[PDB]
Amino acid sequence: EKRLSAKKGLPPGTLVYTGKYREDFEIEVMNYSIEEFREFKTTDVESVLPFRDSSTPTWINITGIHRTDVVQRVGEFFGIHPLVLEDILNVHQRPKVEFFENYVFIVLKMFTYDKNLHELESEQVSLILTKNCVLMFQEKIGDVFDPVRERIRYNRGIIRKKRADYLLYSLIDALVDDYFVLLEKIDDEIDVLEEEVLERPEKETVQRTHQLKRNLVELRKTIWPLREVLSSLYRDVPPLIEKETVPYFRDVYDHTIQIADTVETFRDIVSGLLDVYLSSVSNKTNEVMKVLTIIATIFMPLTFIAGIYGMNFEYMPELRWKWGYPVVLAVMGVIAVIMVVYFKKKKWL
Amino acid sequence: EKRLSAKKGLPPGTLVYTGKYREDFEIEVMNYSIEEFREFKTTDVESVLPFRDSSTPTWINITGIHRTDVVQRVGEFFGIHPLVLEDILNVHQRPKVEFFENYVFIVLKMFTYDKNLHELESEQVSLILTKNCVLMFQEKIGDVFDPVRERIRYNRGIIRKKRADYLLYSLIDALVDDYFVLLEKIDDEIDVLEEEVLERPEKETVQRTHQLKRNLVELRKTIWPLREVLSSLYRDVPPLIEKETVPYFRDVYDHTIQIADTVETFRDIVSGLLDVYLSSVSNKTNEVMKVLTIIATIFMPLTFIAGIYGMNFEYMPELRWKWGYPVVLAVMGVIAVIMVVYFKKKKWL
Amino acid sequence: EKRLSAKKGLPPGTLVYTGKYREDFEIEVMNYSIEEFREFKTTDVESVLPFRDSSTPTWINITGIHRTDVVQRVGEFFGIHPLVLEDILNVHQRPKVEFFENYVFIVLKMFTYDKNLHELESEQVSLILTKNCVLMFQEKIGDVFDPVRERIRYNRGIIRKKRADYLLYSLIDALVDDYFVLLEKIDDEIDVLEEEVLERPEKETVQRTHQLKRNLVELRKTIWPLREVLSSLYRDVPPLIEKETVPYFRDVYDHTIQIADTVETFRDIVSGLLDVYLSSVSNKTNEVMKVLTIIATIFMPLTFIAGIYGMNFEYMPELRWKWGYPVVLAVMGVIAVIMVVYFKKKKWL
Amino acid sequence: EKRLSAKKGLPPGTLVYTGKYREDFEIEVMNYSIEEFREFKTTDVESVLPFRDSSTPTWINITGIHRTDVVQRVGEFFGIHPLVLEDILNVHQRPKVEFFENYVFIVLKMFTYDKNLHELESEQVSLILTKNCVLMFQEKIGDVFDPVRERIRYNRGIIRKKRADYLLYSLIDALVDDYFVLLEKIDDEIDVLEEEVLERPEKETVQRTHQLKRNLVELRKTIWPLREVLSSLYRDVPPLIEKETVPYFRDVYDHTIQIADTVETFRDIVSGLLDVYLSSVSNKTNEVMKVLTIIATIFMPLTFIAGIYGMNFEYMPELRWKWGYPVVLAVMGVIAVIMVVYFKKKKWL
Amino acid sequence: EKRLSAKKGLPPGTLVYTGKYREDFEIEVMNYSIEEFREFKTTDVESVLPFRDSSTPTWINITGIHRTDVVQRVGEFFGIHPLVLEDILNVHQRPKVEFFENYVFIVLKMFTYDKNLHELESEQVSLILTKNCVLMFQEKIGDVFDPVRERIRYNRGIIRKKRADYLLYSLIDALVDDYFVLLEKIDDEIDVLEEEVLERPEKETVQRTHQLKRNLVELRKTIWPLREVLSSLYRDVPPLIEKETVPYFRDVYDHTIQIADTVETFRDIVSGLLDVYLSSVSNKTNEVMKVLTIIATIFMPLTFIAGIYGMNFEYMPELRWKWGYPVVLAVMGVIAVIMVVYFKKKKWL
Ligand SMILES: [Mg+2]
Ligand SMILES: [Mg+2]
Ligand SMILES: [Mg+2]
Ligand SMILES: [Mg+2]
Ligand SMILES: [Mg+2]
Ligand SMILES: [Mg+2]
Ligand SMILES: [Mg+2]
Ligand SMILES: [Mg+2]
Ligand SMILES: [Mg+2]
Ligand SMILES: [Mg+2]
Ligand SMILES: [Mg+2]
Ligand SMILES: [Mg+2]
Ligand SMILES: [Mg+2]
Repeated sequence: EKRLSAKKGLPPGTLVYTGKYREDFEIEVMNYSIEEFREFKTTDVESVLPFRDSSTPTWINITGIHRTDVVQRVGEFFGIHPLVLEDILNVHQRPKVEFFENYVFIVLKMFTYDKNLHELESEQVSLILTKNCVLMFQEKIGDVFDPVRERIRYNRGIIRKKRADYLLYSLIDALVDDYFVLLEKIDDEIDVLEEEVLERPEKETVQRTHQLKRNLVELRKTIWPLREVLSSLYRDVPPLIEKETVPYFRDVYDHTIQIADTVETFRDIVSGLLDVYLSSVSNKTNEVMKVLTIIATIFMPLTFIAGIYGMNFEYMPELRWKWGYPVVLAVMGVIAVIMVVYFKKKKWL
Repeated sequence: EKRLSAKKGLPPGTLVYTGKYREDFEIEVMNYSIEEFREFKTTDVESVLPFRDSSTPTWINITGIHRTDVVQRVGEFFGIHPLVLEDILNVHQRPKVEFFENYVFIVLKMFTYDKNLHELESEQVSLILTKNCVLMFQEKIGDVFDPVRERIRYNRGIIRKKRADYLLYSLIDALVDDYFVLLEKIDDEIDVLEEEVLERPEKETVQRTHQLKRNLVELRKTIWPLREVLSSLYRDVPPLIEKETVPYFRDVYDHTIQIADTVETFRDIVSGLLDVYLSSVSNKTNEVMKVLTIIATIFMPLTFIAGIYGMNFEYMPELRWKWGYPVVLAVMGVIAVIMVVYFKKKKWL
Repeated sequence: EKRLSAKKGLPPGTLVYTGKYREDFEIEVMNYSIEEFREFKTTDVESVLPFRDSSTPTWINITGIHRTDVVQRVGEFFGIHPLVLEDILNVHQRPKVEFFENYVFIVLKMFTYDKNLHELESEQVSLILTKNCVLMFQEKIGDVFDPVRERIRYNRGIIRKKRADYLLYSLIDALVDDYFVLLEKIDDEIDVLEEEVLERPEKETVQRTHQLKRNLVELRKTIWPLREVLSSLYRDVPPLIEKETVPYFRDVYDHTIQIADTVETFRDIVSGLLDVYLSSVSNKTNEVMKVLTIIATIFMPLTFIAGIYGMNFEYMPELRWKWGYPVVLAVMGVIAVIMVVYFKKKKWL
Repeated sequence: EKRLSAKKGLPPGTLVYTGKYREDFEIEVMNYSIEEFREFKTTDVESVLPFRDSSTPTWINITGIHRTDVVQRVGEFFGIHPLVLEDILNVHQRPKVEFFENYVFIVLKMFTYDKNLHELESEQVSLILTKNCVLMFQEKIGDVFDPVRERIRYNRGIIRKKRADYLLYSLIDALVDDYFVLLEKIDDEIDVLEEEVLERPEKETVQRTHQLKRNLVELRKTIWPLREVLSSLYRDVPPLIEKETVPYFRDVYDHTIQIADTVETFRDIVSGLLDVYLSSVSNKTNEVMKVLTIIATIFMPLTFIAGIYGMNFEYMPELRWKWGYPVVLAVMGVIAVIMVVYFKKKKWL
Repeated sequence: EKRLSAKKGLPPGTLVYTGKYREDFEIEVMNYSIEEFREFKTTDVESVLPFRDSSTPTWINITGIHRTDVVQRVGEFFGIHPLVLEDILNVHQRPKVEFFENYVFIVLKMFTYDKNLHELESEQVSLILTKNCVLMFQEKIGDVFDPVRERIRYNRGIIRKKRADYLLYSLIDALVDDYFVLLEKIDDEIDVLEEEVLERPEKETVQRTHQLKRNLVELRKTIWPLREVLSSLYRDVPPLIEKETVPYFRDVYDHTIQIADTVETFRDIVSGLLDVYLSSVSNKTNEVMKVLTIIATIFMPLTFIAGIYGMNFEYMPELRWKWGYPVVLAVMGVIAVIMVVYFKKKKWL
């Protein structure tokens, strides 16, 4: 509900945060070299500026992108094009890669699937690589870049050795890796839903299926173009070093394909999943139909026979018929049996 | 209904307005430069002519395109090809871009979705960029170019600084932006329809679904080729300046993709939406089936038992059977219970 | 039925008319220049021959192509390849364009949809452009080229000025224009069928849908490759003048795309149209189910109660129970009400 | 059933016939020139060898390809690659074209649809064109190359004039032509099945549909890649003469497209054909539902009324009510009528 | 269940076995030349090292890839890139081909379908070709490379003559051949399932269909990209000899296409297979509906007639009507007959 993407009647240079989360704000900077390590959390937009010309690869984090003054001030000092800055403040946008002679701009989307409930939230994560610096813009607190920090903080891996271009890889690779966790959560919900559809189905089950299907399509709407997002990098990378950045992006490019294939795999399953429900229900009804019919067929005629001898008349042959009462109960028994014999037959005649 | 696109048995140079709205007519001209601003509304076709050679970027609006004399007179003075003029008067046509050495011709479509009713009207908007002049042809009064006027009128943005080629961007960008508003209106109708399908469904609901689906397909029929319309510009723009016009068209080209993706996203949802209805109805019927059966199964046999003792005979063992009347009422109670015990079982047997 | 396309066990040079209409035969020739106009109807195959070297653009019509002797004699004198002549006499063939150094061969298909009945007939129209001459081969009398004749006969348009290559455009454009008329006829049938499916559905409705769907697919089978047919011309035209023929073919090429899009638009509608019928029927059945159940549930138990006091016994407490007859009628009233109160509930439980 | 394609755990040079027909064996050779004609049937593999260097175009037929000794001996003397020979003995393989400097290898599939039964048999036909010689390998006796023989035997057509490369055309064209006969047989079965689905449907009808659909898909599995098979030839033909072989292959290449389009046309029809059956059945059930309900609604209440006066009591107001017996029969008549008046209403309420 | 692919928060150089089988470990080496043959089974990682520079083509087998120490030690000595080694230990990955100047890395997947149960296990098989050496990494004991060993062990075929590059072919060809065996197993299950759906359907049948469909999609998820896997080799092979390796890969490349076509063929069948079940069930219900209705229609009115004469009144015309009891039994007979005459009619009215 709500969250309407409009920004209508506005010039392209307009800077407006269209997101849900304008609650909190934070800036974090992690500068590093093979020798040293440093990091701090400030709300000052001025302190992060002189790091632009820093030779050492610097990782800049900006949370609470709702602050337009910060975005503009940062973009102006880095010479970032207004439209690029505008795309950042627009939380409703398809992930992409826009190459520039000065920098590289990339839009990405984080995801979080709720437990004991069916909902998929999405926080847009934009990043910019220029010189030795890498920006990162988010909405709320929390990310998947925590182990990236640790590997830098604890000097764990080659991430300390190589530059910010390889850091860019690590940041992307960390996010792409998170999608696998998301898929497994969704894959569980499918298996749970599959069971509910196959056996013991009930009300609201159809609703859950529609929820899953709709959420699954929206998921592909993000992941599917994300393939081209990484496909663009793998075959271009003009400022990035070919000797290092290229073969690593390849593995990430391999991941997003497997992820996209995994998503499309689910859509095919969920699509035919609803028909499975419909097939089961009709089968249940068909079973119930058999039950109702074999009853009404072995009583209604026998009920009618009782109604015959139930109706009073001036002339009744039963008084002249010895042992009529038992044989009437007996002849109905034969009728009851032969119908059952007539039943257990070959249906679909 | 009606609005049949025929114009059969006519030479290609024929100028005929095939639209619904021939009611009113208006011409508006907005000339501007970084120094000054001017605009007026006249019905004279002669007054707008000398603006052709105006160095300042001039925005020409022509409403009520039903007037063929105006279209021809304008096209002749601008040296516009007859077929191009013919395409304008044809309101039933797929949006496109036809490049020429003198000018650039673009067909576009406005939309308006009705509230408390399901209908999608479409007004074709054609425009031509030549020299420093930009034409715009419409059917009826009203447009999405009002903020474009204001930004020029109030000197708000870079639109005053740059030329008509950037104005072309602003005009297109203003229209493309309107589609987002249209989608949100439709997205609401889906959510409303989804609820009606999922819970408390009734008559005419299916009709609304068919209305939405049909209107949604027609929507894609316009938006889908509009992608190529802007894709053509982004990779060509021969007369337009590359230093400015190109990177701005890119953002618009990014918008139409997201819009087209948003539309196709809906089609997948609406497609399986009808099966959700069918799945629910069969489930309801299956529920009703269970109700009817468990009733007829616990009465018809007991009804038959009553018919037995209801039928009169010469020999009745009930008179020789002490307390037969209560035990008959009692033995039927056991039958009633064990069936319910037989019920609440595992269905789909 | 019938109309089997076989011609099996035959050499490629075989000339056999495989069409339904061998009834009548006619040859018409319309030669013209910017100065003069001439036309006549003869059955002589010799009189049309010397027009081959005529400098003036000549339009040759040959109706009743069943005459193999005429086709061969014409093809031989024009140096037309046997296979091309063979393709002409084959009425069952997909429309195409085969370029040659001497001429250009094009297969096209006319259509006529019947009113008050569902059927689509198709007459193959082949044409050949060589030098200043343009051939046209048909099956039966009647065509859409009547206004083409009039525009030439009355000197109406530029068709008199330009050559046979532009006449080729006019001939094609006249035929492509006819498809719009066909679509509108079909579009009406859809709207009529949609109404019948949405409201007041009955028997044979499904048959009409299957008829429409099947006829619609066959329609696309012709129109869809016809796109490439005109796409081939627009990007090649080796003998045709680029200064004139090319930009006009473009408009026709734009038409066939809109037509093909219009057809595919219908297929998507007709596809889900059948499910709408199925959805409505099940809803009707579900409604009928509710009616039947709420009846059997408020009578069968009350019927059983009557059967209790209907059954005769030696001991009846009713004689010792004052006002039993009214209170039995009263207690059943409560049962009848509470079930209705139990009804009007939330279904799909 | 059976016919399992395995040949597992075998080197690529293994020569094993995997077909069903190893019953009979035959070799036929038809050598010809514009002057003379000769043919004979021998079982000798040695007699066919010296024809390799024959200047005259020679047509070699080998039936009963189960004989591995013949295949190897022929392949060795012609210098044919082992894998090519292996592909021949493999009857389960997708049709293709493998170009070589010495020869051209083509896999093709014959078909035969049974009457009064639903089954599609397929015999793989492989052929090799080298020098002036053309090989042809089959499984069983019988083919579509009989008129090809006759046209050569009777010197009927240009097939006698041109070389084996044109003979290759004739052989292929003869086979491609056979598919049209196959389609017409299948097209009849569809029309017959359509009628059975539309009107008077019964048991086993669904089975026939599943048989047709499955057989239709397998048909496309052969014809669809056969398009590329001929598409490969039309755009390559390195050893074949361009002045003759190319334009003739074009017509065949046009045929296979029309055939493939005809097949895909059927799949779309057969797909929605099953839903037509389902739509009809539900409509029948809905009709039966109406019948059952309008009965139970006009009797069960009236039956209950009879049960009221059927139940015996100490106090009966009927004895004090004059003409009660007729008016009870009368008041039930009103109830019976008003329900029918209540019926014939607007359903789907 | 389980087998979650995560490895989150880890540097790219991390070596972790993500497979199910860490149970057993084995290394086997088969070195060979046209003169000699040798093989042995050791657990020593050092003994396999000096074979790297061996001129003779050497086949190295490593089972139980869970041992990370072996993988790293082998990769380091061969100069294998860490990411390549990482991909090996990742059992959840899409098959691919990554070319390098030193070697060629290929991921492949073995399969085993269970009998009397529906499940598809998959063991990833990775291999590396460098110099004259070919590595092969597996999870558990058992493979399809047994006949490959035998053909080498018994000097059976050309596999002994040619080098490891041709051995690479044999290894791949042996695996690709196994898929045919897998398909035949699945094809049987389809035919068995088809029968169960067409005739004598029951509970759990739908579940089996959903199992087959889901397993079939996952099967394509592996085989479909495997086409491009071999398509990459066939058109590149930089270190492999063109004179031998290329034409053999072609046959394998032809196999994987036929396999992929065979899989997609099944998906189309299985898709419409569920609707066949739904169509049959509704037909059964429709049959049961007819049975129930024709009963309730020929008794309920006759039951009501009995209730009339069953109801007691002060005035009964039956005593004044001679032979009323028989004629009541007679008039009901007429009603019973005419309804049956009314039945056996044209349904779907
Ligand atoms: Mg904007
Ligand atoms: Mg990897
Ligand atoms: Mg026109
Ligand atoms: Mg933007
Ligand atoms: Mg022919
Ligand atoms: Mg036009
Ligand atoms: Mg082999
Ligand atoms: Mg032909
Ligand atoms: Mg990693
Ligand atoms: Mg092979
Ligand atoms: Mg369906
Ligand atoms: Mg009674
Ligand atoms: Mg009684």
